[PDB]
Amino acid sequence: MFTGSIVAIVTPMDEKGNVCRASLKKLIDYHVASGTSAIVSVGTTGESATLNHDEHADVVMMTLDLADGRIPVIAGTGANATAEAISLTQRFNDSGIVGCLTVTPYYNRPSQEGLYQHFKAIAEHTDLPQILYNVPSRTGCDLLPETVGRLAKVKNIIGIKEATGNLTRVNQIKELVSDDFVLLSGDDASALDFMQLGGHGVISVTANVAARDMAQMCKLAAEGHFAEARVINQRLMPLHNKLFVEPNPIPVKWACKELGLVATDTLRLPMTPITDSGRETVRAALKHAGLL
Amino acid sequence: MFTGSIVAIVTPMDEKGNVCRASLKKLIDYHVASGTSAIVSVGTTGESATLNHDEHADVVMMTLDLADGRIPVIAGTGANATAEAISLTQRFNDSGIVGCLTVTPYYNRPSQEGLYQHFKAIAEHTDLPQILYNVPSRTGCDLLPETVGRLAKVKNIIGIKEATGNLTRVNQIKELVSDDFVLLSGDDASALDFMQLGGHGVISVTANVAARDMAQMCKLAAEGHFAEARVINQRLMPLHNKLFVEPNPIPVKWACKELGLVATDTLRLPMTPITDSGRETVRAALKHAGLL
Ligand SMILES: NCCCC[C@H](N)C(=O)O
Ligand SMILES: NCCCC[C@H](N)C(=O)O
Ligand SMILES: NCCCC[C@H](N)C(=O)O
Ligand SMILES: [Cl-]
Ligand SMILES: [Cl-]
Ligand SMILES: [K+]
Ligand SMILES: [K+]
Repeated sequence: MFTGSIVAIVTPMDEKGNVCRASLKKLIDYHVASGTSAIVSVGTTGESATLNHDEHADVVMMTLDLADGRIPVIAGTGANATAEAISLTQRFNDSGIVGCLTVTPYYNRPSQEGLYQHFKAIAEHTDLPQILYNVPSRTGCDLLPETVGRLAKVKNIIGIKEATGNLTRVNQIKELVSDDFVLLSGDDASALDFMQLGGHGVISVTANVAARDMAQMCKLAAEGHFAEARVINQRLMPLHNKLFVEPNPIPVKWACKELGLVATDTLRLPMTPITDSGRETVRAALKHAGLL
Repeated sequence: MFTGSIVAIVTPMDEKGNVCRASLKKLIDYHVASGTSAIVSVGTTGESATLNHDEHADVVMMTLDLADGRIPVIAGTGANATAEAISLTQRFNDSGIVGCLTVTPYYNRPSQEGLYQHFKAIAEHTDLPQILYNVPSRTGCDLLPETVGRLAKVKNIIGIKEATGNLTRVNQIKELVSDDFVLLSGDDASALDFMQLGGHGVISVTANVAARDMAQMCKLAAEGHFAEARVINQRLMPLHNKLFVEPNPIPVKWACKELGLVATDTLRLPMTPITDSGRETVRAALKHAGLL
């Protein structure tokens, strides 16, 4: 649903740069097999920026079809224009999607008031649960805990993906929102720490290629078995880091291909192919995790 | 024209958020009469993010039509997807614009090699001059001088809007490009310093409301009369700063309204109306500049 290991799934593409169904089907089966709790479709790692609105909707609907009720699917619906965010969201109303992941507007650097009005308006145009998403390093914008508190009062604003890697945010937000508001890490390297502080899970890039370990680690964390969970975290830490050796999702797409999970590691410009050095780095990280 | 005071023009809107032709005409006539070198149409200050592709093109074409040959128009054509950038550019080929201002992809954080391939691909499918645009605070991405140097070898890549406010970039870039390559400030508050170091002009937010003073300041700077330019700059400095007291273009649209240059200060979400405290700040800066 909205806890545990949630995969920020890649959009696998053929050499032409269009979604590859066979690869998408292989990935989804793998997540179902591995115990992944849910899939985020066409979020950041799914190359949301470079899919047009129709292409974006198609990938989400295809993911939902292929999941075939076996695993929940959350749609990426973020946009930096409120009217676009509303349109994208309306696309998935009454679709089978369990919720939306919606990022703070990027580039235009809205005020906290603007963030409030943006997300409130979006929530008002849907019955679907909304997970806010803060990632200042990508957006130029930082959704502060006070504003998260203000927004958590909206009935269908139910959680946040917190990707700052600033762990003080966990308890700053938790103090301002109801006990059923969900706190999800958006930073693999700090996600276990985030859970140890009271977070409920992670929207993970690492989970694309270590789905079983990620699921197990989040289960252990949820049970309060943090020392056990850390053994797994330490095995995965090189992946947590080196999957960003080059811009995400360049490394994780290559890793998927290397593991036979997808047919090609093709991306859309301005993402470009992994370097030879990046290949060796990511391979060593996979070896360390015992995946290769 | 790619030197001197270039205005990063507002997209004046009515109360419903639709482009106001009468207000835009007034602004263009003001810039013609006040000595502005050129108009950037639908750039960052023009709310590029919240205009759809069709609306974007409409504003550029309206701006050309109204300019009626009296002032050069540069079109904002930036996108975080290389396909979108190319498509936008194709709409404006043979339109009458003199060039394009194209920002580094935002949100997806491409590598330097990605930036290279993005801008090379855009430049390839047009004869129009391209001005690169670097603004890490908005994009999450920093186009480094090394890569600017590489790109400058492409025939129609002819300049950069450098909005870091990091003044070391001026001569780091200058050393790597030909004498013909234009270096334009994208930070009003450091723009005169930027020109004193070798820069050729400024793509200015302040120029929306202080067009004549900006024009004179930049001419004095081009002539090496830095102490003289600095007197003007010091009267404008409150505005250079306070036009960002709330997210651009909120303050500057309000200021335009206050001077009678536009009918309404309306924006599109996620921009929201100026606060009262913001009104007071901006008003005081306008008075300091001798404009009210
Ligand atoms: N995936 C939907 C369309 C994205 C449009 C644009 N590239 C943006 O990032 O906002
Ligand atoms: N102005 C063209 C359409 C823009 C699409 C999207 N809002 C972006 O900022 O990239
Ligand atoms: N108008 C579309 C142009 C094609 C660009 C596309 N991004 C590519 O990789 O080829
Ligand atoms: Cl995501
Ligand atoms: Cl601009
Ligand atoms: K709520
Ligand atoms: K050139």
